[PDB]
Amino acid sequence: GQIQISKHVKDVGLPSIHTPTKTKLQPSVFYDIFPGSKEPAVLTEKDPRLKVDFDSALFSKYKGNTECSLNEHIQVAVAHYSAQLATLDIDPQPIAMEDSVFGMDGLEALDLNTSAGYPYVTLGIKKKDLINNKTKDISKLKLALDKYDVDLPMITFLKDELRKKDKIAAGKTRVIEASSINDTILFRTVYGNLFSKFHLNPGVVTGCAVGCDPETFWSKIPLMLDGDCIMAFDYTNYDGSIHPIWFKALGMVLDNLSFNPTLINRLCNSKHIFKSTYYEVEGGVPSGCSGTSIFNSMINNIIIRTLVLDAYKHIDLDKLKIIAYGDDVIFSYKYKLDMEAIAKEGQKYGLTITPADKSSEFKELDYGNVTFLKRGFRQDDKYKFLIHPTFPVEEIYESIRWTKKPSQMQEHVLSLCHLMWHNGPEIYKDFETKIRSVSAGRALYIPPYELLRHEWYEKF
RNA sequence: AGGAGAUGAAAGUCUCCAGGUCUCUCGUCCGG
RNA sequence: GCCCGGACGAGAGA
Repeated sequence: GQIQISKHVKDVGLPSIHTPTKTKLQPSVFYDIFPGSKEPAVLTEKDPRLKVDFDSALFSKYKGNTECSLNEHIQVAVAHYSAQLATLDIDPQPIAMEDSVFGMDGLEALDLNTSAGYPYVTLGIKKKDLINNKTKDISKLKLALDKYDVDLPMITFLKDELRKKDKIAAGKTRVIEASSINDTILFRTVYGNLFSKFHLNPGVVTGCAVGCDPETFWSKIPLMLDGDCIMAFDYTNYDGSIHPIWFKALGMVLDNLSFNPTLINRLCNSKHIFKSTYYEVEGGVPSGCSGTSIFNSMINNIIIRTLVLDAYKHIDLDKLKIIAYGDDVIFSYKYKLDMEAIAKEGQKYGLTITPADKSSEFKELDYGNVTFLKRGFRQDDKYKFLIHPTFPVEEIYESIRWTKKPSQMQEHVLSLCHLMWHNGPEIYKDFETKIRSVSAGRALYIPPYELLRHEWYEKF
């Protein structure tokens, strides 16, 4: 995250971009029944709740880059992770346009419901206008691709979500980086085969959790991290604190898999437009690009290997087991390591690592206090080899208070019941009861705790 | 400001639209 | 009924 250049769009022959300002979120019929502090993020400087300058708060996350270079440990990390991935036997060959657009085994189709990016967003062109899902006609898309070529600027948008109260006045809204459909397709065509293999193989070989079902995967994890010390921690602004050298690393891994290692320099050194400002950034993974999840994850796997090599002199990398989902990571070693000491080593690279789940200091962890993807671990009372993914009840209460689709609070409630019941019968009982304390809740179908339970057992 | 539409003979007026890459899960529907 | 395939929505997570 180093801003290199910053210009007015007109002085580069670029349009301004309409940036949305209204939230889709609104209070649900349960707004008053459950406790919660969260509210929609700030989307404009004219938000009354805002107690600071919005732009200065938005772009404050771009600091600079620490002075570091590659080194032998990073090169060892690359060598080791590269060796792992090769065992998967990934085809480095490109994929056909048809697969880039409509998907293939382990690659979803393009999202026809989201923006097409620059320049279509300034010309009233939607993805659906370029792609006819029902006839698979892509004549219009082919025409656009030729017309505007590639490496178009990503467009900065504000993410419309609930945030904690303390992110509202502070104006700490998360930003999104919109990839042009031209570029998404391009990255898919080159890297599709890699993305797919990752999607189809969550676990300790990909070093990646993307593509897992927590309800069934949670029982595999203690088998995959067979180790003695199990550990986890937190990144302060992971994506923007990625130094260009991790990108050189990622490239080296890609190269060892016989993929193209240069396209990703469009992520390291990226073009963006925010409203009427054109800018370019050196460093940081532009969350919103093609492959954010995979590339962020692959990178984490290098970092963690490097950090451990830095902190400990005689390590067995084969017994350092890692699973990552972007910035989120859980890992193990065969003996006990000092999380505190490892986190320290990230500092010289520009990484800020903190005790997992907002502790004040680093404490030991086991499958009792550790979490991944917001979920905890706890064994079934009947089958001790089956592990529940626990979910924070506070977040369930915050979630139910808001809705983006009033006419389907039923679907909403069902999604939460499937999260909640893993926490146990009596909390689930209480949840049901609170729901039915009002008329709207009693109108709703709610799955019985035992129905949920047995359905869970049948998946094993 | 751009796009789409409504209105008007026109001049004009009016209304709507815009928000990433993904994973899993649930609901509904059509299928083999 | 199970398995998979599509479509339309939603919720959570990164």
